[PDB]
Amino acid sequence: MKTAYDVILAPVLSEKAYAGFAEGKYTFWVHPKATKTEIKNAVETAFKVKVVKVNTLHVRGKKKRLGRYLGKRPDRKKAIVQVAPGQKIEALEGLI
Repeated sequence: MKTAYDVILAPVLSEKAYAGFAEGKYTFWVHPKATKTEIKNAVETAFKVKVVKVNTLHVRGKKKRLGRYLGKRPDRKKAIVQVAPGQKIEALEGLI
């Protein structure tokens, strides 16, 4: 199932995200490969919503290092999915 699997795994709840969801945009944690359009299908299968715009960017651990060698900027990607008007993914809306 190439849905929320490899592509968009779990949602990210944060000020820049919660106050962002405000418009319907949803940032997600996803593998460094889920083609932009692929992310559209990942949430469309689980969130069963309508993706009207998906913007993803590479995300690295906060200090991308944590003390001495103990992680180092890994390879993580974030995905912001927006849905048309009238829609609203409840996966992050009730995740507060």
